[PDB]
Formats: sequence, structure tokens, C-alpha cells
Amino acid sequence: HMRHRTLSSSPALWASIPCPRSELRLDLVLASGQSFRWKEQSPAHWSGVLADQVWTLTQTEDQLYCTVYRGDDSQVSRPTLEELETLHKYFQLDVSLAQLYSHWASVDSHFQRVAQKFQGVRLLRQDPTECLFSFICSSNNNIARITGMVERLCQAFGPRLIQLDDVTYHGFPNLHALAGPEAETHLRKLGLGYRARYVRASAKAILEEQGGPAWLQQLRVAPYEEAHKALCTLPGVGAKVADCICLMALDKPQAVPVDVHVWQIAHRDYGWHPKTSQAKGPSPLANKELGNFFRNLWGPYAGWAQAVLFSADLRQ
Ligand SMILES: COc1cc(NC(=O)N2CCC(n3c(=O)[nH]c4c(OC)cccc43)CC2)ccc1C
Ligand code: NI
Repeated sequence: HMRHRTLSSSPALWASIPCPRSELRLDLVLASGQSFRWKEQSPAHWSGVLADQVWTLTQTEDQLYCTVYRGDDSQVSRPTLEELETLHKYFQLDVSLAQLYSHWASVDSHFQRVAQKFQGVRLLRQDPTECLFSFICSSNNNIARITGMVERLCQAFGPRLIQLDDVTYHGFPNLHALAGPEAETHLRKLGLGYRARYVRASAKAILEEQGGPAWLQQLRVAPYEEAHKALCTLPGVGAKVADCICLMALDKPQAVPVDVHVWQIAHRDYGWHPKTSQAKGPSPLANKELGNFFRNLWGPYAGWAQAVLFSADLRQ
């Protein structure tokens, strides 16, 4: 019935935020494995869910154009001021990425080279619940398969928002929905494998053992290390997943998620080897050391620098 918008099709329905390309490149950000809910449904036009609402996003050299679909049978119109504030905080546009790039570049010749081709790679400020369960899905997995798992999970367990063309959009489920007695079996049938157990288990654990979604908001204001330890108590959440959540949803920019992907970048591009740890490959002690290595080098926004390199390492 209703259709995906472009800036030519329906130019009345869009609003804009002043934002240079040097501060934000959608195509680098929304497909770098931070969020798995965004798709380029037409060229330069990225559609995806954001807090029980669907958006489409496109950009020019110095403006970020955006439009909202409200789903319910309402009068279509441009984004409100509060909705633009939601999108401003999503991209964390208060933070000057230009000044961060040069700061990292001053102590990192490799970064300096990579920073030429890949500008405007910023961290999204994601919902903690959406981020947590998405990254439980990420273990031993790729961007394409994680996207699938998360799209099916939302169709099954989450509320319907709107259909645009063939794509039916669903919001992310609440914790109670994922914790039910049939949830593991449904999730296995939807193709998550062993991850299905961790999804249900952690949902159940956050409610019963920690008190529901407010606990994740407490971890936003708690210090990095306390939040990390707390997350590592959850089923299927280890250091890697806990750091991904810390970095991407709990405002801990120093968090450096360490698995095989930074190991490869650290070793090949920085000549890094674990010094204190004995064995030459990955281990919990060596992984921790590698996170400290990058924090020591780049400073308290170490994770934001990692994203730039990850985004670059994904592009050939
Ligand atoms: C953008 O910034 C971040 C993204 C994450 N995302 C993440 O770990 N995952 C798990 C696997 C990801 N991934 C692949 O499937 N192939 C990858 C690859 O091969 C060239 C290199 C790096 C990540 C890869 C997609 C989601 C973690 C930390 C940062 C700061
Ligand atoms: Ni070597």
C-alpha cells in the first residue's frame, strides 16, 4: 500500500539537520556492523527501525535529510523537533569527530592514512536491549546472517509498526516476550542455533536477577568496568559482547571489543603481539591486554577509533 520515500518522490515530507559529510557518512556507519536494522532500500536512502518508528535517511555534502513513517493511520508529515533530537542523539552529533580524528592521527600513522578514505565513521547510540541481543546473535557469525537472525526475531516476538512495499517493519521485543517457555524452541526454528538459549536465558536473567530494562539504564551512569562485569554475568555475554554493548549503548567510548577481528588488525597493521601473556594467540588475559594497548594509544575514545578501522577493514 504505502511506499519507501526518496527525496525526489516526496520532497515535502523530509526535514534536514546541518551535518557535513566529514562528520557523518551514512553508508560507512549503517553497514559497519554496529546496527543490523538498516538497509539501502533505494540508492543513498537508508531505511530502518528506531524506537518503534521507521525512518529513511539520505544526505548531501553538508545536510542530513530524514523522514518518518508513523505506521498507524495518521496524517503523514515532516519530523517533529523532538524526533530530530532523537536522531541527533542517535548519531551523537554533539561530539566533534574532526577533532577526534586528528587527535588519534597525531599518535597513529596507520590511522592517519586510513582516515583519508574513511571520514565520518561515528558510533551510534543504540538501545541497550536491542544492542545486547543483537550481539548475543553475533558470536561466530557475519553481518548478513546476524541481520537475518535479528529481522526474524523482531517479526516473531516484536510489535508490527508498518509495511512499506514488501518490507514489514517490527519494533524490538521487550524482555518478557523473549523470556517465555517456548522462546528457545521458536528461536531455534528461526535459525539462531545455540544462540537461542542465550537469548531466552539472558532475557529471563535480566528480569528476574536484575529487575528489567532499568538495570541497563543504571549501567549507562555506572563506570565502564562495573558495567562490564555486570554484563558478563549474563548467559552468552562475555568480554567481547559486553564491550560491544558498553561502547555502543552504555556511553563507554573507551570500550574496545576484542575478538579475532581486532587481533587481525592489531597484528597485521600495528605489529602487535601479546607481551605479558605466554601463548602467541587469543586468550582472556591476552584479549584484555589488547584492549589496554588500544586504550593506552588512542585515549578515552578508543572504541570510536576501532569503528573507523573496522569500517575500513570491511571495505576490501
Ligand atoms: C564498526 O565498529 C565496531 C563494530 C563491531 N562489530 C562486530 O564486532 N561484529 C561482529 C562481526 C562484524 N564483522 C564481520 O562479520 N566481518 C568483519 C571484519 O572482516 C573484515 C572486520 C571487522 C568486523 C567484522 C560485524 C558485527 C564491534 C566493535 C566496533 C568498534
Ligand atoms: Ni607477528
